[PDB]
Amino acid sequence: PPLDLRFWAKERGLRGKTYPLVCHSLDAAAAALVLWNEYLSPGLRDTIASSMETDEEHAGHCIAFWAGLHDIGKLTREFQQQIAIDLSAYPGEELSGEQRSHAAATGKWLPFALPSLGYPNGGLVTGLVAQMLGGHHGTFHPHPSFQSRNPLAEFGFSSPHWEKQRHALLHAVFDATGRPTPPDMLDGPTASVVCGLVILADWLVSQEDFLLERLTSLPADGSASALRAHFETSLRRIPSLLDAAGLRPITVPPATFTESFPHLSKPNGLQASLAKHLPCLCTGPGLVLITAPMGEGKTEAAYHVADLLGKATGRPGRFLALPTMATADQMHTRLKEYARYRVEPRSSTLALLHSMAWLNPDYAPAGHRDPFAATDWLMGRKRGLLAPWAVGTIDQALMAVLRAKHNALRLFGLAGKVVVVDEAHAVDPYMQVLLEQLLRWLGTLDVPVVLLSATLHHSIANSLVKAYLEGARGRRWNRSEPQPVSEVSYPGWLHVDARIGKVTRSSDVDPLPIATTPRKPLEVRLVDVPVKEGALNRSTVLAKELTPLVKQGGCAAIICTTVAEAQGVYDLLSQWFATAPDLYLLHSRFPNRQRTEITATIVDLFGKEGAQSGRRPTAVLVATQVVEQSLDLDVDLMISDLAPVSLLLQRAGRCWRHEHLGIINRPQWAKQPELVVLTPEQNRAPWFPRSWTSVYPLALLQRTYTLLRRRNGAPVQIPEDVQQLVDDVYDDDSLAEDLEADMERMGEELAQRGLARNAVIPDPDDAEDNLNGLTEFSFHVLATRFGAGSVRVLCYYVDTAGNRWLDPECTVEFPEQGTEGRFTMADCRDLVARTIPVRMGPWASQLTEDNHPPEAWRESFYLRDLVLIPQRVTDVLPTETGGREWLLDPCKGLIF
DNA sequence: AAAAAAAAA
Ligand SMILES: Nc1ncnc2c1ncn2[C@@H]1O[C@H](COP(=O)(O)OP(=O)(O)O)[C@@H](O)[C@H]1O
Ligand SMILES: [Fe+3]
Ligand SMILES: [Fe+3]
Repeated sequence: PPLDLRFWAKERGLRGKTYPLVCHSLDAAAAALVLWNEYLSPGLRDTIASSMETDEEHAGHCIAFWAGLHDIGKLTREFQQQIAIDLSAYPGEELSGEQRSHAAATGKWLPFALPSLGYPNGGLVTGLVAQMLGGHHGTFHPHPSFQSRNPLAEFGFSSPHWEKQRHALLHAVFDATGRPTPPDMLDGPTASVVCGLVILADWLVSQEDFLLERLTSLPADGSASALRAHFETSLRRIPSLLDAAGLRPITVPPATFTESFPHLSKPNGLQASLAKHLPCLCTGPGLVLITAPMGEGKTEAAYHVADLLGKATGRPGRFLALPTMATADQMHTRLKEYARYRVEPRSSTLALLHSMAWLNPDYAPAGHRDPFAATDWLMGRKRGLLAPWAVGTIDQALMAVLRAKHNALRLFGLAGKVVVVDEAHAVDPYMQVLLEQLLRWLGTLDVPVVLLSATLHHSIANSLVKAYLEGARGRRWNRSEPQPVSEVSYPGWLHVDARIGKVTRSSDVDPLPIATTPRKPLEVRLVDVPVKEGALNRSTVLAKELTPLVKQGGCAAIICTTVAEAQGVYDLLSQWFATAPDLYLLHSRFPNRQRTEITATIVDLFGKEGAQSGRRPTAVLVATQVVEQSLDLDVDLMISDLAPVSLLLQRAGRCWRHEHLGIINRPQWAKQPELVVLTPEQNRAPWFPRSWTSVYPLALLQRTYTLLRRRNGAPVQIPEDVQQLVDDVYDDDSLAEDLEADMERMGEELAQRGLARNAVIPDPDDAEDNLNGLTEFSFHVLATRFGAGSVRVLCYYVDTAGNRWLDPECTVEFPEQGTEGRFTMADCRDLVARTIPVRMGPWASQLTEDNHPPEAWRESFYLRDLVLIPQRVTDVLPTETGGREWLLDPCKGLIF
């Protein structure tokens, strides 16, 4: 029966016109084909065509054929009747009131029409193709279950008339795609990644511009003549669409390490070691774990190893995962220069992928595009990982393995990339489970991985590589099977072949250790300090300790476990200084603009471009664990509250950071690089402040103390002594005298891994014949990090009236509306820059309408969710809101 | 009581 064009697919935005369901259907199939040929990484084409066991060309047309059937579920009454249309020729199929999504209908119709063109009736390939297509709106569904010998009728397709028109369309796209035969195999994971492509296809050809243009040249009628024509047209128009979006590949020439970094005279031990023994190893899918100190060129080493594996795997894409928005920003710059130098583009964007990317001027847009420039299309919402190259927060990749809508899109996203995750030592137990499940899915999808780290506990390292190997190899780990990683070297690198699972430790090919920057050992000195009312009266020990610095000069940092304590020290220091030397305070609770300003002048004093510029003073910094995030600091003395060793040794890396540059003059009192470790005095298991034991688990603080004491003042040889300690704090059980504290720590840790497992998509082998796990969830949006999270507040000022102001000075009004009534992005940036990150608590509950944003604001993404904290000013008082009193000190940051 | 991230077709 010749097909009827009265059935539609798109109505909206077309101004009283309709686009025919076939014209969409063909477009989507046209789109997938081009995507298959010009977007998909070559290696990935291979991976997919492998799974179906057929040539790429055949696999190409299959997928295209499948893309054509995506919106077939629209050819029902429930859907068609949404707008005016004449169905007088189509009696039957009267509304059931199920109100079933067209996508759901596609998955329900396909398993029973498909075999009419050779697919195995009740067969897995058919089962998967239908399920996968039925999920083209970011939600899979269960396989159709039925109790009769006429499932088609059982599922509501009961009319000869209607059933004839679905079949017409089944055959129209079959034909236009040149009748491809059914593949013999198809696995869950492959199918998911294909679903992503199919989704990119539909989206691409759904843009209002592209539609309007096809509305001009609609087909005259439903002939194979007319439909063959329509397809082949859209076919030509699609590679355009790729450019507008910036989805064109960024392929990059092979190169040795020095061809790739010509500005580098003397590559270091790590880079030489990697560049030398790696290419021979890198012969396809694998993972590589570099674990090395800071100031060793891990970055260029990464790009290099990435560059090898990329070529080995037919995968020119890149995702770099960073721990923070900031470091993702910085790296996004570096990787872009790297791109410019390295490639001979301008239709390929190097995306930046985190939640504050819009509010960055130099990324976002405000034909002749600048190379690697962002594109409107890629600027949201679930699209980022579709950028050919991208760097972002690690949180962006972890979303792929969380059970949420459209995760198949992001899985597709990554499947052609070479993924690189920096700072793995940074990932807590909850996150580490998401990472393991991602690794497992990247493993099975033939995507190579580079992991970079500073010291890593062997257990984590093992767990991560095991995860990647599990994914690579099809089956999970035996109880009997030996562990893949029993020891880690710092410095060290390690390679893992997917194909045979062989692991090559760096030491295996070279008995010498990898040369790092030589450096003096670190004096670590434990110091008792009197408790006063369950707190730390540091008043004295600061005297004793800071005195040389006040006389002869230098630079030193005090790191306190909480922000409260952080502020009190700066106060206590301040009084003292009434009676050069400078004083600074850093932590989370500062307005953005202010934090970005402090940090800039803090690194400029204590960092490196200060020392080279001789701007480095003759000075104290107080901070919390912001110091553990990347800050170019070099202090002479460091004093920290006891924290876990890994975090102490982390912290301590700021001691004499740049001694290896000749250009530095340590004051005479500074005999050796030193970290002073404050711990309270006691009176049979070590006690610590409640304040401390709520941020770090109690036992671990014990185990660190216990372990530090055991050394008797001994310095820490760096890096010979480090990894040892990191391993040991968790491994040597004799280090925990409090079995109740050590057991809770374990329970708390089990609790974090547990929530995670609840939160992540299936193992690939659990998903082999069934994709529904990927999107299934019951009883809100799943998190990539454990905890009650954080909210952004913004302080406003009330005079004796009270009128709303944005400064204590009450000259800049509180903008109730914004510069066309609505807010420009630049308005938002102004507002957001004022804001402060504040951890969720009980206070969140007890809010009022005067803590909620005005009504204009609600219409702005970045603004709707701000909480407002009033500040009472008279001719600025602490102000109750939530249940406590908030004062935003300008020198000390937010207080409560 | 740290720090950290986090509308589509
Ligand atoms: N031989 C080298 N290998 C790698 N980086 C080098 C080398 N010589 C100089 N550099 C530069 O010195 C800086 C060292 O920083 P890097 O070690 O990558 O990170 P961090 O300094 O944060 O540990 C980088 O800018 C790198 O570009
Ligand atoms: Fe649809
Ligand atoms: Fe569609």
